[PDB]
Amino acid sequence: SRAEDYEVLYTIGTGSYGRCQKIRRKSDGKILVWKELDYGSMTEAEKQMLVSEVNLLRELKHPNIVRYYDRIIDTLYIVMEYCEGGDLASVITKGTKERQYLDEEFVLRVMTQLTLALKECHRRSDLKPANVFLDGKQNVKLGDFGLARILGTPYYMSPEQMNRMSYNEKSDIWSLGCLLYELCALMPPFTAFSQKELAGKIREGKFRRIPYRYSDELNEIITRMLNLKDYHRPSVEEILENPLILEHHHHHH
Ligand SMILES: CNC(=O)c1c(C)[nH]c(/C=C2\C(=O)Nc3ccc(Cl)cc32)c1C
Repeated sequence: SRAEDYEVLYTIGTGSYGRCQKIRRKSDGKILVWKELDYGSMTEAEKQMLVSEVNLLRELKHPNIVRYYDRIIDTLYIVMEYCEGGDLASVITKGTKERQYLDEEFVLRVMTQLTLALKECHRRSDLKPANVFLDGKQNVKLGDFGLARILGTPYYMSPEQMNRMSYNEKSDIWSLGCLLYELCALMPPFTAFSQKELAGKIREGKFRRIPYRYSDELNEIITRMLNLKDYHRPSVEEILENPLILEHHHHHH
């Protein structure tokens, strides 16, 4: 409701949208974040979209989706859950930098927890590592797609989107496979110097196996999600039935 109820601790990041800050709530010392957005420069036509988007973010309370808390108008402040471990893109960047592949156990947590985020998203009815967040307790959280909207280049561009087919939930499984693959290989499954060259790679359907430190079973599941035919990809339910996925891979709060 009011910005005087929150103590600004520090700036986490910045962008063309505005600023991301870590904040402590005066109520009960709750550590959260806000996105600081200047609307003063925008037209009403863009303001009609933005207001419709802030309220749409109020809908999903889920352990594996970043949680909305509050909105303030002063500048617009969108008050979100704090994710101590930051985003997945930085984890990948750090892996590359330190020459260190991620533990299979971490990859299984991401797979389990994002698949559950997707199960929920699909019930309501762009999975990039930059839009996936980690708390301090091994939990994985999907960023609100509506939040990311208001805030070969694509790589995760499913054959359906490409072949001008309408979107389906199996397209999200494809994007999940690309993310989990990149998490294992520290590179996306398909890469090229042009977008039409990227399209050629994706449609051919071929990629390197994930590093040999990952089990045959993990490799099998990622590979399955990267099938060209949407009907050969596993459903959310089929993914979670996988023997690899255990209680300890789920959220714990
Ligand atoms: C290097 N990045 C960080 O350390 C980092 C940290 C500690 N938190 C974040 C990001 C978020 C964070 O902590 N809460 C969030 C809620 C929504 C969105 Cl879109 C992002 C965040 C980031 C990117």
